[PDB]
Amino acid sequence: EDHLAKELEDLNKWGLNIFNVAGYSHNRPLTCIMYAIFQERDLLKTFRISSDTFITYMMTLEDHYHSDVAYHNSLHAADVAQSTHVLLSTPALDAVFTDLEILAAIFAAAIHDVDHPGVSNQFLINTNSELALMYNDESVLENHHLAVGFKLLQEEHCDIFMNLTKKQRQTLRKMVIDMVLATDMSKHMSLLADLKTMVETKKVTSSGVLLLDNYTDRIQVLRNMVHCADLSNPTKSLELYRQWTDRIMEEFFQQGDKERERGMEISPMCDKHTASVEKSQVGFIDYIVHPLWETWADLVQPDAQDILDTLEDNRNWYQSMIP
Ligand SMILES: CCOC(=O)c1c(C)nn(-c2cccc([N+](=O)[O-])c2)c1C
Ligand SMILES: [Mg+2]
Ligand SMILES: [Zn+2]
Repeated sequence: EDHLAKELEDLNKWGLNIFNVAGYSHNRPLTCIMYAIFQERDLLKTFRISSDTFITYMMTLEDHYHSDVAYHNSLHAADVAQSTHVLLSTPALDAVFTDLEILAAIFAAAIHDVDHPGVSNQFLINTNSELALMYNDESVLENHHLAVGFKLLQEEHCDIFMNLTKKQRQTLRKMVIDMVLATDMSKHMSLLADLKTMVETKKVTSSGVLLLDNYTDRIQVLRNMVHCADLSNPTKSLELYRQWTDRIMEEFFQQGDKERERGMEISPMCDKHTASVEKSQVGFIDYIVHPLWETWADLVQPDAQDILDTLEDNRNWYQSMIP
C-alpha cells in the first residue's frame, strides 16, 4: 500500500529489500519490480510498449515460476532484474549501452529461471528427464527458460516487442539467448577467464568510462553483468543474504531427498544429514562469488568497492558461525 511506495524509493539502489516489495504487491514481485523498472528507464515509452501488454506478459511470466519451489521462484527473477538495473547504472558504464541492449539485459534477467523445477541440470540429466532428452544434456534448464520466455511472446495480446523493428527484435533475441545461456554454472569458470583478459585490456576515457569496441565486447560485459546479478545474494545486506541462503539450502536438501528415494549418489551440498550450511556459504564466496566480484570491481573500480566490503564482511560472519 503506502509501504510499497516507500520501498520503491530504493528501486535504483543495491539496498532494495525485495522480500518487502513482494509483501506489498499481492505476492507478485516480478510484475511490480518489472513495471517499476521500465517506468524508471522510460522503456515503455522508448519502445512503444503498452502497459496493458507489458502487465499481462509479466503476470503470465510470473505465474510460470513455481511458487512451491524454495529459491527459483518469481522472487529471485524479480531480484536479478532489479540488481541488473542497478549494475547497468554503474558509473564506469555510463551511456555505453544502447537502450535496445539495456532492454535485453533486464528482460533476460526476468525470464532467466522461468519454469525452473527446483532441481539441477545434473539431476535432470541423470534421471533421463524429458527436458534432458529434449535438449541433449547441454545447458538444459537455461535453454528451457529461454524457450518458455519467448513462447509467451508469440500470443498476440502478450508480445511486448510487437512494435520493435524486425532488425532490432532479432538483435534482441540474439542478445537475450546469449545471456541466459551464460547463467549456466558449468560455463562459469571459462566466463571468468574471459572477464579477466578483458580487464587486462581495459580501455576507458579520462572520465573513468570504459570504451567498448563492438558487440563482442558489449555483450560480454552484459553476459557477466547478468551472471553477477544471479550470484549477487552474498553481496547484499546480511539480513537479505541469510534469507537467500535458507531458500537455496532448502531447495538443495529437497533435491537431496529425491536423490535418496531414487538411490542415486547424493551431492554433498545437497545432503541434509552432513552439510554445514555455514561452510557451504564460505566456500561459495571463496571459490565462486569473490573471484567474480573482484574481477568485476577491477573492471569498474571504484564503483563496486562498497559491494566488495559487504561481501568480505558477510563471508566472515559465516566463518564465525562455525565452531
Ligand atoms: C546464497 C547461497 O547460494 C548458494 O549457495 C548457491 C550455490 C552453491 N549455487 N547457487 C546457484 C544455484 C543455481 C544456479 C545459480 N546461478 O545460476 O545463479 C547459483 C547458489 C544460489
Ligand atoms: Mg538459472
Ligand atoms: Zn538464477
